[PDB]
Amino acid sequence: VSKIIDIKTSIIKIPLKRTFITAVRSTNHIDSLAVELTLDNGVKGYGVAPATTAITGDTLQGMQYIIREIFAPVILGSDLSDYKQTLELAFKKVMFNSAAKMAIDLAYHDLLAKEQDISVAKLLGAKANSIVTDVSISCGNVAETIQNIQNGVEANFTAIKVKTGADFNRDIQLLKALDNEFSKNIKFRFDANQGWNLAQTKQFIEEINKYSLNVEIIEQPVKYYDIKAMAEITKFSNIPVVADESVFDAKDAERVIDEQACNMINIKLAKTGGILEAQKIKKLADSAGISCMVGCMMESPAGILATASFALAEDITVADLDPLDWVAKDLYSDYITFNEPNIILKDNLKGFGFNLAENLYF
Amino acid sequence: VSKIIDIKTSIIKIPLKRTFITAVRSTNHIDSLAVELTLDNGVKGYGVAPATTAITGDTLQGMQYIIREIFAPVILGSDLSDYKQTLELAFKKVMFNSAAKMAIDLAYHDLLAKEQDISVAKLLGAKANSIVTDVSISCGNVAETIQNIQNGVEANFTAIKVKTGADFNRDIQLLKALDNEFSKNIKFRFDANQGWNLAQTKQFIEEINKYSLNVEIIEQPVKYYDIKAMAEITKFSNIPVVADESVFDAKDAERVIDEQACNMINIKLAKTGGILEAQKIKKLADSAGISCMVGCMMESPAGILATASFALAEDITVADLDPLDWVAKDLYSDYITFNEPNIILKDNLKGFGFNLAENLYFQS
Ligand SMILES: [Mg+2]
Repeated sequence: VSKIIDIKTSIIKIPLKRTFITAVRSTNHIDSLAVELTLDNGVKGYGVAPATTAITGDTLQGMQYIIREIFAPVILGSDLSDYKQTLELAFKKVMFNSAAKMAIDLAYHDLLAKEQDISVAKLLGAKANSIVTDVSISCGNVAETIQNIQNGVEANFTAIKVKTGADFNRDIQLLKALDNEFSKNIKFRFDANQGWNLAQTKQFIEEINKYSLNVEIIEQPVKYYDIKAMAEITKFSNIPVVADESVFDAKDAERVIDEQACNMINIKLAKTGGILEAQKIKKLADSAGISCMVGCMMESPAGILATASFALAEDITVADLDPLDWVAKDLYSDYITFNEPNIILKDNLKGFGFNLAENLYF
Repeated sequence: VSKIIDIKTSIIKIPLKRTFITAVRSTNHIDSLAVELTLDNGVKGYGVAPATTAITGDTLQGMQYIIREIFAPVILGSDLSDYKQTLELAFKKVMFNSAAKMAIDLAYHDLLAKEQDISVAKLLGAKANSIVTDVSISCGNVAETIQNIQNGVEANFTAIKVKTGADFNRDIQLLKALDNEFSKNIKFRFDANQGWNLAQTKQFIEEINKYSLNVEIIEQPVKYYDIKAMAEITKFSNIPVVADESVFDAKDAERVIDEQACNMINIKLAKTGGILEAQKIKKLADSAGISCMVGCMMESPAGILATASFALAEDITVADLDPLDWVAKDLYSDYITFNEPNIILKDNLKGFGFNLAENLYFQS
């Protein structure tokens, strides 16, 4: 019986090819915390999670403390086979900090897979190796946005995630410009990230229907907590409505299902606190006839790999996984081939297929 | 026109006189972060918040980074009178971490009051200087529990918060012992810290009604997110039901009001992220005809003083403010007179009156 006898953490910063700007921040790098779990048979397993403070409230410094001083005492000396119980015991000691939980859950899955000499994708039941991602377009003036999208199409992406919600007038005018520069072979996914009110959302949808556009989803149009507005928009809309920030965990999923507040849930491991909780959401959604997609934070290729592994195992084909496009290929080329827009897992990896050698050891 | 020109912090660790055990956890100490804001006229203002990771998710290390690296750039160089906009812009950059926000909000209030040469309680509009607190009692076996309550009664406490929810069979058996040992001049408040399920909560309330006990409240019997069960319990119970972990902020308050999920809200500054958000909750609760009490984490006397100042200004008279009873008197005696069970603000203090720089070394 294998027991976890050591836990290490390491901060990893990855430079971005271009400046990444959000509603609250501008940055040139990804902040991640990595965790290493060591079994008493020598096998090591790894998980890596982002510190996206504005979204999940995680900080590198908080995650490090939580894992070292709170999770570690519960985990150390425990049997690997008891992982579900161990994780439940550990996570109940910490409210929020879902990214810290993600790191730990991933490292456990890496161990489980390595103990069976298979990939995590295989452990989770995946057979297919490949998933299509959209390309993500930051907010901007109409002109530069049209150009960004054109660059995306020229790069072979046919699904375009267009961020909205910063400037409603801009969002409205964009639709005319889209209808004029693009055909139905381009699929649009809008994410307002909470930036619209109820009336604005309805209007934006109405505006869409005035044109000829292929629009797959409207994502998180209103505040994460306004579930009534989400339900009303879902009912009103002829386009699938996606809950993202409205759903972190399984109990959030239960609420949006009960209140009929979306057609589809955007699962992100950094919100769920890893694979176990993400599986619970997918199960609830399946039973409710609610679809799931996967998404991510601006995060390391390791996080992308874990997310793709989960999605392949769960028959989730809709993915917003673009951060691979923001970093140097040699970071992920050992486990992933990105032939846009296809994210393809490499053959025969044990566990996830990445190691921390450069960061931990060299 | 005063500008904030520096922001510094210090960790505070306080030992407890006895072990604090709830359904959620057990501890012998308080970890807090203090923050100091310095105005360009040399006036300094202070806030202190607990790191209760199992409840708010805050950690000293996370709070430290958020305050110094995230909030600070927004705050530094800004005019004190711009505090509302500045806090709104800063807090938008951080999901959760409500205790970090509490520390900053309190420091701002300390400055606002000091600049007017008054106390924070005066600034907020308080008339009264005194509020009565219960004393709270750790989970434990019946005999130990009875002894702890007896200690509290001998200390002049007549309102007794009994922690439950760790062991349901123990909780049921305890009711018999309370009925045997105490009169109706002792008022009980039960707090399960989410530890019971729906069936158990109904059974406990039924059990209470088999005895002769003065029972004032049943607090957070079930999981913070099971609002349906909270509503069912609220509708079932003849005893007021208090939402604690179910309500952090104003939008949480809106939900439990809308769903009739409690009769009373337990406001804590460590959940609200400070006084500004707590004021918003009180206002919503008043409009809904819902009562409020104030509460705290097991936290430093500075947070108690801040919370008492708020309660006094808001006409909130029900309080679970006991941490003063768990720590050395000399930690608070500069700013508070605790004549048990009365928390009394001292006269003529400017701002809160914490006096933190005397005992702590602040660093940017
Ligand atoms: Mg989104």
